[PDB]
Amino acid sequence: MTFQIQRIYTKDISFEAPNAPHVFQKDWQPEVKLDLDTASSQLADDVYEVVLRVTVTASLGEETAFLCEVQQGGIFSIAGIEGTQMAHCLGAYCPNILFPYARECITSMVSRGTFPQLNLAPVNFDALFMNYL
Amino acid sequence: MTFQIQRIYTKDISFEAPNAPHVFQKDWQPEVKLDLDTASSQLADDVYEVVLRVTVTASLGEETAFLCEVQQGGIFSIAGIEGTQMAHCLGAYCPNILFPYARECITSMVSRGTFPQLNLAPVNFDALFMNYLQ
Amino acid sequence: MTFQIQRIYTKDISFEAPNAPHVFQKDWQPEVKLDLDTASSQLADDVYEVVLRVTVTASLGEETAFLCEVQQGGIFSIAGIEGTQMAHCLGAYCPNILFPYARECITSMVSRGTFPQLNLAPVNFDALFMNYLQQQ
Amino acid sequence: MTFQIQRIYTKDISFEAPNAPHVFQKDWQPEVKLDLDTASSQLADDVYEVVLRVTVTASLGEETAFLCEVQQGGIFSIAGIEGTQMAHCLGAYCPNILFPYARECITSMVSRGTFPQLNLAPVNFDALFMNY
Repeated sequence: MTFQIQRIYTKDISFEAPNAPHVFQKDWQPEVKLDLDTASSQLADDVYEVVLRVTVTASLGEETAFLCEVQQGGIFSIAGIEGTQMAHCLGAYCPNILFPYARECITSMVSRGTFPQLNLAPVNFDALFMNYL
Repeated sequence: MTFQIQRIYTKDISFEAPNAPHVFQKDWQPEVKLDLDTASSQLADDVYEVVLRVTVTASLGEETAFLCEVQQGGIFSIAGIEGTQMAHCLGAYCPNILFPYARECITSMVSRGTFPQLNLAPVNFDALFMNYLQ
Repeated sequence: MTFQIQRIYTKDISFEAPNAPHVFQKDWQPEVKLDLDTASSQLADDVYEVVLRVTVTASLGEETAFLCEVQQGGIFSIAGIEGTQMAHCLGAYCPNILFPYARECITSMVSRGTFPQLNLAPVNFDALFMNYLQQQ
Repeated sequence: MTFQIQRIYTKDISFEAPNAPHVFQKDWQPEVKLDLDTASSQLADDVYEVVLRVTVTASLGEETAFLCEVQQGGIFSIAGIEGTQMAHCLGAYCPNILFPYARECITSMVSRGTFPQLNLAPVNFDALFMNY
């Protein structure tokens, strides 16, 4: 086969601390909720675009601490592979490459908002793909 | 008198690259529009919040390259002054303290989008305050 | 068998652009040389640390553009595996898990250096290990 | 004065956590030491490079938790001022512009090393300039 990463970029970034000023009085580890989405598309022949969307909802007590979302995209060149092997390349292999980027983006945004450190636990995309089927 | 930065933080951040995949093919001939907005607030006696909103729009003709908005806030302990003095501090001095941080947040977002570097030009807040002041 | 990632962290990060800013006068794609190095060590029973060292040497023309090095470590819980299989999980499986984070780290520092984007190409550690074995 | 930011970039970044593994299970009571240094130089007519070096040391006694250093550069077009005015622009105004990027850079490195959040307090480059 043939695989080549052509570009990696953030298509969309969002961070919100609606109750920010006053919710700071609540100093502790906020309950976090993570959500993932992966969608691809063919930009040209053997040139695809995979997008990884990661949403993190956090709350302190009974109120929102912050909401953060990121859509991390990448352009890849895939050849030789096809059928199921391809579905797995774009649905698990590429998102796995992009996860570190989205993860860091979220960590950076959370840090900018002056909230407690937030490190997304590693995700097994291979396992997640096995549930998509 | 007493000035004290108690906290610097981004209340909101938004970056959008609608035609992301393809807009990278277009030649880099952007029109960058900048919009600034300021708002203060008393949170407690002598404790004020100042929020600087910086909005950046970049277009390649009629096709938007990316939109960046950032609400850079800060909590300040101010005391000993009032009237126009305090008004100047919250409308010019404080936002001037916040701009450098909003600048870096925007550069970082733009760089994450994988667009050419963008470093906002300094802003004369003392001049914008005067225009309003009279 | 049991396998859980307990932590991912950077033990050492290094970025250097010795010829900056004059070297920025060369606005084209840098040639990139990549070097990998791995290692591990047991911390307890069924607990191991694996460290992946990625070194990137880039140059524009006949002069250095930048040097970037990263030591990406991780602590893993591994049980139910032994002998040759454990050595491969440590010298290949784990390094392969750490590479994604090392790439993102390198991309980020290269971007902070304001050089063209660098996204390291995937690496087949299985091949790199088998080649390592037939050399001892 | 004719001021214009031409480019901002890190010339050097270094992060080290020698006893990384073990140090993670130690009682978090570090002695954070910060050190700021600033230098400048002319590149061409009215074009200057300003470099802000930030050094952070985190120790639990003699047990170093991590050492982080960043050299944050910036190329600036400056014309119209000179003497004390130009001197202040290079030693405080420009560094003030670079501090957010050096601060963020340190924050990220420390976060990447999975150590507790480290947010450098604001710096009054105008006050430091007075001393000099």
